[PDB]
Amino acid sequence: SDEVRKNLMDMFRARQVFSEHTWKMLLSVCRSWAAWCKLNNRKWFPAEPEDVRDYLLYLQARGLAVKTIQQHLGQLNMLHRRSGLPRPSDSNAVSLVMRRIRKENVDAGERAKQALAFERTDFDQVRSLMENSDRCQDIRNLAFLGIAYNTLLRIAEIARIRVKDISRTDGGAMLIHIGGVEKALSLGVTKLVERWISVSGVADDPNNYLFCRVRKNGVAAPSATSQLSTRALEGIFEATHRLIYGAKDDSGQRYLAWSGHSARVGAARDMARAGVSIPEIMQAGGWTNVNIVMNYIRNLDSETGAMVRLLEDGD
Amino acid sequence: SDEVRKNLMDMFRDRQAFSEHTWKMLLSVCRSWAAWCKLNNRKWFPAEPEDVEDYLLYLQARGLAVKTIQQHLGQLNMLHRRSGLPRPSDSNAVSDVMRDIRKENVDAGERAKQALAFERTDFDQVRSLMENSDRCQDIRNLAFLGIAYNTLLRIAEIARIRVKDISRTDGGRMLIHIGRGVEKALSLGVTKLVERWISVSGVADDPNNYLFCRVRKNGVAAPSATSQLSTRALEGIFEATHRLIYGAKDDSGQRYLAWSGHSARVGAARDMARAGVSIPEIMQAGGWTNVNIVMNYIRN
DNA sequence: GCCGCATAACTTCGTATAGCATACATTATACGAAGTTATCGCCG
DNA sequence: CGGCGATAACTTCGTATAATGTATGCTATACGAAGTTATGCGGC
Repeated sequence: SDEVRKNLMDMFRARQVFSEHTWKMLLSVCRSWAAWCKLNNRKWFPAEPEDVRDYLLYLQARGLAVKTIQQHLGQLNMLHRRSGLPRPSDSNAVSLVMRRIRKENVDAGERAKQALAFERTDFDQVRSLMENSDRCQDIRNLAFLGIAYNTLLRIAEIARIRVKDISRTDGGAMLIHIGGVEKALSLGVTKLVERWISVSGVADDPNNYLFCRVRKNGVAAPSATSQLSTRALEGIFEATHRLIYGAKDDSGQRYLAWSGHSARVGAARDMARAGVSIPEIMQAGGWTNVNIVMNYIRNLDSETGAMVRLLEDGD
Repeated sequence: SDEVRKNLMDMFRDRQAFSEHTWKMLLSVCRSWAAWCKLNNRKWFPAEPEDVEDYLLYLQARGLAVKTIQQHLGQLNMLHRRSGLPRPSDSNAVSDVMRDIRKENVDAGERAKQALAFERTDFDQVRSLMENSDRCQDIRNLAFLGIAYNTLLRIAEIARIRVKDISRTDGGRMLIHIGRGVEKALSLGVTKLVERWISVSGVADDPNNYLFCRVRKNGVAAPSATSQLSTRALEGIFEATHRLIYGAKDDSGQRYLAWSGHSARVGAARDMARAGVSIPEIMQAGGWTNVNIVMNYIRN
């Protein structure tokens, strides 16, 4: 440990700093390698292409997702470059191994996984159910869900939202500007969020964040700083899935329940089935032209084939 | 030439997989390079970045398309790689020249050219013209075209099609499963057309056998249990019919002076775009991944 | 009115996995041409 | 009379140009889990 700690501090003395995810993951990798390499009683710091290859094949016996391994290799080349060692690990052995394990895993026919959608029908059902709720937590949560299903923001960005951002206007319509884009909230959900705001008294200071901690007492306490409890919001999605359905399946699989994506996905598919003009959608999404969108669209019934009819028809 | 044969067989040593197209084009690039390099009396096998520079300058003096010059560069990289030599031609000079000549070529403002469209209206016209025709080879060609405009594929895909592929159903509708795959449907009038072809020809009694097989100047057809690779001949059909609706080609020698294998697919695509409907599901049925090319079929 | 200590909400960590902009690597097309084939023409 | 001439109807080849694909350097995320706080629920 102290070896990697020291080496990473010596790198940090270059005063380059990664993303926190980046640096985290990097250190994790360094741990993993040094531990396996010591287990094989090989020098942990200086790599060897046959030792790296053996490691890689050990990982393949571990059954890891190829992408992971690839990521490992990337990390290693990164370390070389930024250490000033040969950025590429010796490509013949490395690339031949990569090609082998790539093709061998592709031959499994495995898929890049997709989060389950959250439907508009589910949203309407949970609205009908929770609208009866007197619990301010339930009011807040339904308001949050309505906001999400309108705006489809990044979860961290909806967590970022701060009362100085928010404005509302005729009909009770509400508008929120963020770095710089303003999005509009439709009248009924402006009234719902007003109910939340007024009942909680949360964030009377516009510095303060719209959603704030609520104790088991049922008491909100405002915060002048972000709670960042995105894991808690994910727990909300779990709870609501565990309300419309039971607990998660015992398979230990991912995507066994709704996730912060799932609403985004759902509304995207809803717009696709509505068939509204595509560039409109992409502009509203702030979105690069992306076949991801079409992988959404991919999962839809539209296969009418009318041209056979029109050929037979039209006469 | 035999020197080039020896040289390329030598480098072909350390054999590795290619498409036949890829190996053909590789060998053609090697021909061009070896001829040029011998003309320059330079070492044929080892590269030098100043030699690559001079070669590229010569290719620019020939005014070849920058895409093809780049492709040659690519091929050179390839041969280094697979022979075990350094992939990159020394990048800073190479890249700088690349960029500069790229800019200079884009400064020409040239267009991506597009094949001559074909319409339902054209189909109607040619059908009205040829429906009187007794020649079974004409019935063959027309049946072929009516399928193509129903299905709008690669020419290779339609070539593959085998009588075992084909079935027909209620209303006399006919369905064909193709690729790994998709089943497509044939509209009634062209069903009757293709049935006339099949019944008159007697072709492919075994469903192994292909729907279209050779004709003879005798006015005779010979069935084939094997793919005949008609496709170039099918292009000849497209050209012949173009030379029926019009005279000979212009002497400009340009591409897209007449209908091409694209022409039916692109045509029906624009037809649907003018119908203005079903964008994603029709793109699905044609199998395109979303691309600006689709837009420039649609754009007008 | 203090000790016990709970459920709950929340922080942090681990690791297995998913996004994506770009350069340049792999496959196909469009075309003019040479070369085939076997079948009929038909001399006198 | 049946040869070669000529053909239809076809195939293999060489040229130049595009369409198609992906992996690379950097980012963020899904789900379990231990651990944390805390104050309020329970007793006498």
